[PDB]
Amino acid sequence: SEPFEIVAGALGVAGLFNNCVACFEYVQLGRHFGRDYERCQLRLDIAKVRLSRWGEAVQINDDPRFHSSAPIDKSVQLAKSIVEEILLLFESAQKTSKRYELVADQQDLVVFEDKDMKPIGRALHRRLKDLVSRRQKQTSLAKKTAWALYDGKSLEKIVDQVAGFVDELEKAFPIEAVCHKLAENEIEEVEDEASLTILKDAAGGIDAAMSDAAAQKIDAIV
Amino acid sequence: SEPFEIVAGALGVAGLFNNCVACFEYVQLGRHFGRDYERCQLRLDIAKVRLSRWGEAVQINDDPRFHSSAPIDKSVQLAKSIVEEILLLFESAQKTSKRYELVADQQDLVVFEDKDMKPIGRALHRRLKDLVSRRQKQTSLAKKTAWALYDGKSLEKIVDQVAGFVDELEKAFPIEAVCHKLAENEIEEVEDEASLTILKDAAGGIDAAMSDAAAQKIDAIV
Ligand SMILES: [Cl-]
Ligand SMILES: [Cl-]
Ligand SMILES: [Cl-]
Ligand SMILES: [Cl-]
Repeated sequence: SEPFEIVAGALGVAGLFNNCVACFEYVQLGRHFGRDYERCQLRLDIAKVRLSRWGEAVQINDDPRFHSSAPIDKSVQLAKSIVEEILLLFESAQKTSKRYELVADQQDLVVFEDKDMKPIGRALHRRLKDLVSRRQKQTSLAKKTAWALYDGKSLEKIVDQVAGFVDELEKAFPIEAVCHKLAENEIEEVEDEASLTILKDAAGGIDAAMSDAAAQKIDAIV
Repeated sequence: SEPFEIVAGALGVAGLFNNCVACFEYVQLGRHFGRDYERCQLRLDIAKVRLSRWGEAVQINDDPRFHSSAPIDKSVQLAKSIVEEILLLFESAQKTSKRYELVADQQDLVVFEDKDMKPIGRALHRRLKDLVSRRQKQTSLAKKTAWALYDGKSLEKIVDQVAGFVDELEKAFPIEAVCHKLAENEIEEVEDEASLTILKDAAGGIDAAMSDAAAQKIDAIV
């Protein structure tokens, strides 16, 4: 119910955006994900990075238009609506999850911890988390509470909708080139093909810029 | 907008539900729908009927569990969550519609009126509206404001999710037999094959009870 409270407040785009990004931190994945755990965790991580990349490109913390409750500029009004919609998406996912916990038995309520990931997925996950931590202006934000995604549909919906919403966000601002360069910089630290191939597969359908940067880099060996 | 403010209140399942049903009333469809206008309108109508049928079956206005702000029975808690989620869905739809109006040309913003409907579609639409109007508790609710669906995906989202949520609603309550008898009563005034054919097509995928009730009628005269 926290995302709902945030949307009910008087934040500008920047405050709403920073709450969107922080929403990703304490989502857990149910044991149901099985062997798809790593890719699904990374698709969540990628959706987050995508959001962080836009904020960076648009200089969210330095553009005064993003700091008012009532923006005038159409692009910024669009951005505000989109970022509110992302929060509503997390709110609704938390509701679905709550309905599941109400009816399920203890066996179906087991979740993965970060240590459960394969070593390569684990390492990409750390790299993707740290990358947005650098970008994210430091937390005034109150801590959020942990909750779990228990089925694939729920995760797909977040990851797919966030990605579409960032597409809309990028469309509204003159940041086409900046975002592609940023995607290139994000990936300069991963050298081995194994990690690049896992990244490109998880980025499929949700981050064309990361997918292109990874596909181009795998040729710097093959 | 309004749906968010409704969810932010202190209503019980009954108040929230009645607001869900009232949300359908002032949805407009943009001229984009073309030949598909009639069917898409009826699919919205059917999702509304679907919702009203559950309320009638469960005696939404008479069962006092549906009046508490903090219900105790798990099934009623489930119902409250779903009904809140339907309101959130309408609120996102309105946000998407506002983003469209902010950027669209004047010609892109023309909407159908009910009188633009072809005769058999028109008649079926009056019928479905009349049916839920007499089911619905006399409105003390404040009047909501008109807004438009400008593309098919926005409409499909509402129709598919509401149908899916009424499924979850029906599972939470011992009302299997009741909803079937109710679906039969809805269709026994419409007699012509041409109307039942168009009705059944529109009900496909979203209301199986109505689909069968229309199927037994067309088979009775063929
Ligand atoms: Cl702010
Ligand atoms: Cl502004
Ligand atoms: Cl879930
Ligand atoms: Cl109530």
